[PDB]
Amino acid sequence: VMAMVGHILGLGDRHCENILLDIQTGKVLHVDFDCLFEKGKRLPVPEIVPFRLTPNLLDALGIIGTEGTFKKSSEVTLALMRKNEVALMNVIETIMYDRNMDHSIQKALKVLRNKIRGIDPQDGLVLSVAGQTETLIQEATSEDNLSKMYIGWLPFW
Amino acid sequence: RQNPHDKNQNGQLLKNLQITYEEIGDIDSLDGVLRTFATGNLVSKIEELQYSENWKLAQDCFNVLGKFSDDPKTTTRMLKSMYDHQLYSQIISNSSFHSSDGKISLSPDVKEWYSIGLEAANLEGNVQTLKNWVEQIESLRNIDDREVLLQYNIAKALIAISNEDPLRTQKYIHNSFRLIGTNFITSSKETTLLKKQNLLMKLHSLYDLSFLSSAKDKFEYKSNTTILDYRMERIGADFVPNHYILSMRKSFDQLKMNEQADADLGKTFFTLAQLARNNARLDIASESLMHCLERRLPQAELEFAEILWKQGENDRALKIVQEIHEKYQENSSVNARDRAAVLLKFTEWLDLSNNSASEQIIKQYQDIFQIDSKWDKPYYSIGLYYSRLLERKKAEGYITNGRFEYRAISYFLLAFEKNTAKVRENLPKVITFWLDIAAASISEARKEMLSKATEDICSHVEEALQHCPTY
Amino acid sequence: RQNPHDKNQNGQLLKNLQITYEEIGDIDSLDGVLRTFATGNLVSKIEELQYSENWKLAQDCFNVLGKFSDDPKTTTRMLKSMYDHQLYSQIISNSSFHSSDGKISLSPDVKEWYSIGLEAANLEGNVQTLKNWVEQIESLRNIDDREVLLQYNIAKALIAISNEDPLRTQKYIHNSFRLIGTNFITSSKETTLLKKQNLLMKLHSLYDLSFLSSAKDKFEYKSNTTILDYRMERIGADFVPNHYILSMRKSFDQLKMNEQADADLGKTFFTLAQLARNNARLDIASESLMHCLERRLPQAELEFAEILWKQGENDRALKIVQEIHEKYQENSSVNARDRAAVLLKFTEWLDLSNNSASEQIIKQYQDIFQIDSKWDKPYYSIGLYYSRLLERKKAEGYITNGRFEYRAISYFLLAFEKNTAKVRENLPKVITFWLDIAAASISEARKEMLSKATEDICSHVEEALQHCPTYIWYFVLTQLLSRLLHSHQSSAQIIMHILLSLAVEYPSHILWYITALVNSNSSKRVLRGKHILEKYRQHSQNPHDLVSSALDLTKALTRVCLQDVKFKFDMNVAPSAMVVPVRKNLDIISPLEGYQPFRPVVSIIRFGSSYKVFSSLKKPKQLNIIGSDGNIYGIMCKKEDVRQDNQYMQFATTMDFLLSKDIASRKRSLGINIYSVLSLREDCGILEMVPNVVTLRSILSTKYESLKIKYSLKSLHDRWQHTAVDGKLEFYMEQVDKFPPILYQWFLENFPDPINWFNARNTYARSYAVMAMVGHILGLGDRHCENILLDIQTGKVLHVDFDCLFEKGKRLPVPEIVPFRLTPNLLDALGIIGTEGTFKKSSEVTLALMRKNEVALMNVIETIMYDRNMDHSIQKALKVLRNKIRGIDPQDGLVLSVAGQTETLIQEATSEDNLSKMYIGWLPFW
Ligand SMILES: Nc1ncnc2c1ncn2[C@@H]1O[C@H](COP(=O)(O)OP(=O)(O)NP(=O)(O)O)[C@@H](O)[C@H]1O
Ligand SMILES: Nc1ncnc2c1ncn2[C@@H]1O[C@H](COP(=O)(O)OP(=O)(O)NP(=O)(O)O)[C@@H](O)[C@H]1O
Repeated sequence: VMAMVGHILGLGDRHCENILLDIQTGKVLHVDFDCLFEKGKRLPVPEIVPFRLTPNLLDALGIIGTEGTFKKSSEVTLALMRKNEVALMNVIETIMYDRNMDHSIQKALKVLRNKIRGIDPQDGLVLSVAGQTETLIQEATSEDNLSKMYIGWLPFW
Repeated sequence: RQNPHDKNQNGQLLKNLQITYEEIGDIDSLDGVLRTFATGNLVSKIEELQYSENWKLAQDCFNVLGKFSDDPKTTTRMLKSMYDHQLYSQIISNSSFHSSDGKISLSPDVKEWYSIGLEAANLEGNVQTLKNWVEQIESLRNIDDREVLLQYNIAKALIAISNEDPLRTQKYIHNSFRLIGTNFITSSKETTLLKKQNLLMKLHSLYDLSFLSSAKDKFEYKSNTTILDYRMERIGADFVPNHYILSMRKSFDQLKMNEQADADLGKTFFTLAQLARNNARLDIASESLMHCLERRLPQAELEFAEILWKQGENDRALKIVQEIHEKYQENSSVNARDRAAVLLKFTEWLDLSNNSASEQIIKQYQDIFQIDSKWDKPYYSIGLYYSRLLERKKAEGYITNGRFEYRAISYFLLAFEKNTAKVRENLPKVITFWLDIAAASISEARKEMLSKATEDICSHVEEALQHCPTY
Repeated sequence: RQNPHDKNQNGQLLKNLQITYEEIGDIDSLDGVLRTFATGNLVSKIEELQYSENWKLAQDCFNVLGKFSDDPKTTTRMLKSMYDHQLYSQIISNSSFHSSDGKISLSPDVKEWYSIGLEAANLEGNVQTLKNWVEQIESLRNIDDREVLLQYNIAKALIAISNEDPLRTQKYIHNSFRLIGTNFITSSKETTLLKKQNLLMKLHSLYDLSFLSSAKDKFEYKSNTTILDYRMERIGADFVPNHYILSMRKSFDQLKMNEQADADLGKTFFTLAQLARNNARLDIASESLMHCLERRLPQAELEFAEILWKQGENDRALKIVQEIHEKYQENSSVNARDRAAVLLKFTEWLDLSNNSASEQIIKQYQDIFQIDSKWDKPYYSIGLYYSRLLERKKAEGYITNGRFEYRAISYFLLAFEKNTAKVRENLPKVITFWLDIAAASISEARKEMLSKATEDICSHVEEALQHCPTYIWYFVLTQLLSRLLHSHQSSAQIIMHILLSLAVEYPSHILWYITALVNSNSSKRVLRGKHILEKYRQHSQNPHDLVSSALDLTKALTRVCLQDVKFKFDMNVAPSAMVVPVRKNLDIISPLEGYQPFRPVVSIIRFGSSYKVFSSLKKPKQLNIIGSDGNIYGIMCKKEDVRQDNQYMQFATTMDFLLSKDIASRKRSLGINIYSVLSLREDCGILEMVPNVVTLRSILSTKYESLKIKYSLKSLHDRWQHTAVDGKLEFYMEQVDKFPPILYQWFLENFPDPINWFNARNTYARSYAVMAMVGHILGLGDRHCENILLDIQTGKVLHVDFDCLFEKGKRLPVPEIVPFRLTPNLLDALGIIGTEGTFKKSSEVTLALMRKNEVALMNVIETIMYDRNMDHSIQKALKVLRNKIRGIDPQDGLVLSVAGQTETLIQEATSEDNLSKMYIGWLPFW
């Protein structure tokens, strides 16, 4: 849930000190959030990211790799987030406010809102649940993207 | 981990792994297993859409599979998969037991056909089919399955109260209590009670059947149904036990042909249509909602119109709420709640149809203003309407300072005072372009489109703030 | 018309009007009637989704309605509505007749329960249920209904051949012949045979049952099934008779438990699953397709996978075709057809899943290259794959010259040679970025990414051209006419080479083209016309010199540009070999071989000497011409650079063949009225003149003055133009309330016979609706009232002008923001239901067709863009147009795109404020 909501926010730069894991019950969270809206791509050491996923998570998730309750959580998460995203749009209006950022603009926030709605990379036919789930999964499992980023984000960790 | 990956010994430790995930109850762990290299037969590979949101193609595939009624496996999974997404009228009308005689005497190893059918016959019941079919299934010499005897005794309690004998009804209800207490119950440490739901669901329904089987008069009856509404409060919103308990209630008060039983019947038809709309499988919403449509419930008409509006059918949704509301200006039929609600839903269908814009809904919108002032989710829904309208007006150019957003802020801060549902999502809906017109005040001195409007809407925020809750 | 509108006497003349529309058979006229103020009961209002594409909710509503089995009306409509979308297994398994005994003895007034059930029991049959149930229904004392005796006797023939007695089978088949010949048959003059289909469908099935009931052995049997495949050729693609006939075949060869009957069974299960996939109701495709899945048909597995891929289920579609193909590398199972097809479908599912891109499909793609070379719709499908890929690569930046598009062109011109399916849509797929890399060659000298690649791919085009069929090149010939500029010179040499091919072979169809070729005033066309004339007369076939006669016709038609007055000149060129510029020169037949890809030659014989010029301030000298058969066809001159009208004509003349390919449009006999137009010189071109040229402006001026509607004739523009936006709607309402709804008073005078009137009203609504929304899809605008064209033969409508496109009313002065052209005075003449009818259904089917293959339509409208006509309509503006064609709303999602977009166009045209907010030169009520 936190993993795809981060890339929905356009988070990036998920260095491996940012996974947080309790040994009580294994609940995961990203905590950092100190960089957003394309701070790996148009920033040096170009870090075009699907989102953070470690291939060594996949055996530990089970025999079925990542193809499971991961995927169902992704389905229900997207089905919830595309029910009331205009309230989420009202929340992320507060984000924009770029004392942090250079030229992330209001129209860039509308482009973000288009991404939140389901506007594909210049494409239609938006299934937005199984299709977008398969989009995130089979873009994170793309090993060329796993190789084409900096090994400060060493992906197998 | 430690094996040859492509190997012969994998398949048995796939199939017992998926039957222990049937034990584990995580249906999506089952789904990942059936989709991760469990690809033997095509009739083994079509059990995944079964739980991947497309059960209809799976179900009519299984009912054309098992239609020859000889194979054990395909026919058992036919009835079970047909059960598992609530085609219960089709279960009971299925002539795998109905024939020129009754069902199969000396119930074979596929007695789970019966054990999955009697429960559907319970939760959608009549007199004659329950009667002749459980009196067919009594003709067994032995009854070795626990579940067939369970559902048998709850059915014989139902025919006992068809014959109107509540002490014998409680006799069989307590027999069913004995069956579950002696034969069904597993322990703690092993079960997140999802797996217990098949037991506690049926027992909740059974006790709810029981004490108002042991009812006397209508005062007791309405009291029993009021605390059944408390049961429907404490159930949460889990669809299958929701459906099961109130459909069992429905079966009982259509068994009982009493007239307040018929009023309770109609309203419970209405409410299971409501939860079926809420969980978006609105064929069962239609097939339930009919029995209160034909008994003259115009709110049930309106929410038949909303399932039609939901699915694909903007047109007659508009048209039937058009004829119903613009016919309903007779005696009160409460104007502030019922007529306000149906005209509200009419107005936002004109929103999401987007053909007969503002002024046509402005007139009936001020009609809503007249007929209701105590109920504000009208005001939140027209607030999101004006959200859409201000976005459309700004979508062509940066032209601001319309009276529509001013009135939007005005009723919206009025709506803040009343129910507090969308407030904690939509305080930006006032303050964002409130501070944008403050930025227009610092921006441009044409642009004396702000000043007096700014003072008036700030006075609106003031009268919101002296009356508002703090939190 | 003449009544109180809100009145008590309306309702009976609503309900008998809808039962006579049950007689009329126009189901969508029925739909418009049930949706236009027929709103009595809710159980009366839920018979509209019945035919509005959502029959499932209607059907289970009716089966919970009629489930108590006592009411006549609800239960009869339960079984009938349950029948009318083919839930026939549920009809036969329905226990309204099945019980602890059989059905109801002494079959009551609701015997139509039986009469709708026996036919379903026929077309899905067994032994025992047919047997015991028709032997229940024999126990009637009398059998008064005709249809129950019909279906009874065909069922008793079926049980007779279950008992295997073919002479008694033919006895009952001939009895059924006697029943229809004596009791069913109505006449001519009254029926477009849609209404006869319920008879001729059953009799076709009955005879097909009959003569192979009268079969002897397997040789006779396979012969009978082969000519049944001929019957399945001549049936067309109408779903309900398709389904009925081959399901009856299915019922018979599952009756017959013979083993070749079982092979025929399995393949007919497969084929009705195929047509059920084709008509997109794939629950019946599953419930049929099962019986050949369990009998080990892997092609049936693959197309089970394709119904799952179609609906919502990308995942196991990928997975089961994965396991099936990557298991199937055993004994042959033919590699070039079956394995090639399943791996092809695998590859384009990896396309439309878009997760495991090129290299993974590149390997099995070259496997496809290895295992098949004789079957090229692989190559067309990977051509559209690379269309998607080049668009994706260009979508980030203008980086060109990849090997992928080079190979795409290479196999694609190889694919041209073989089957010719997508060629006539997708010749732009080679030539567009072929001429774009020619433009890169003239653009930039880094950019030596073109040169050797340009030579190699031009050699590919050369080896395409020496082997190619000649006739396929003409389908882009105007853009081939739109090729003039240098800096390649070998594309110029090869386009003159294809001019030589298309001139030597088929010289007749290119006469006007090779003469309009060199006709300009900035004539750089001298080289490209005179040199191709030299080379064609160098080629050996020049018996006759009609070239100079065609130049004389051209110089006459440009001499008559100014012969003003406010004709009997030179002739005798006719008769010649000059084939007529009517579309009965250039229409292309569907491929049904040997065959000929054109019409027969319609030359010229006579020349009209009388002038019939109008007074339209430029005065086109339009002629009346006698053809080769002898018939008169009006042939017009035209001025002011008529090239874009030929462009829109070419878009329309691919659109109409797409309408023919649609088995839902021309199922309802859709299509457009159309003419011919060519450009000859600048400000000089040719036109066809339609039979009954008339317009709403002229003939409604005559009709309003036949009612003597006297009005402010040419001062309404003054008293509206001086009027501001406040009184614009006021004066508009003043006008349109002075002017009455009339046009039915003109239609009834056009057509005495209401046969002609009502079929012309259907033709009117459809032929107006299709052209009407396709115009605003093109962004047409400025539809002045001289542009409606209406034949008095059959009421077919067409817009003809097309001289202005892409926002020429809004960003042009007198701002004319338009929904599209619709006259409110059309709405009464369309019927009682206003515009809410077969108009709307034509709109639905038109949009459903146009958003199936719009990328080919995008290839066509690429030729449009080319703004010598327009100022800044740009390539990105063409992409915005393509977004509009896809369904991109005004900055909105949730695109239903058929009922929603139909309602969008309808309820934007009916917006009276838009009707007032435009210039009364476009006076809307006319
Ligand atoms: N809010 C938090 N809750 C829990 N753990 C946290 C939190 N913030 C940081 N941590 C943990 O603290 C660890 C030590 O790093 P920390 O000092 O917090 O930031 P950091 O190492 O300085 N990142 P950087 O600034 O790039 O060097 C991280 O690996 C996190 O796991
Ligand atoms: N290709 C055509 N086929 C049939 N009828 C046509 C065709 N072109 C024009 N007409 C008809 O000819 C009538 C007379 O007008 P026409 O001279 O053709 O153009 P026009 O009146 O000059 N338009 P404009 O240039 O704005 O004045 C029109 O009302 C059309 O109905």
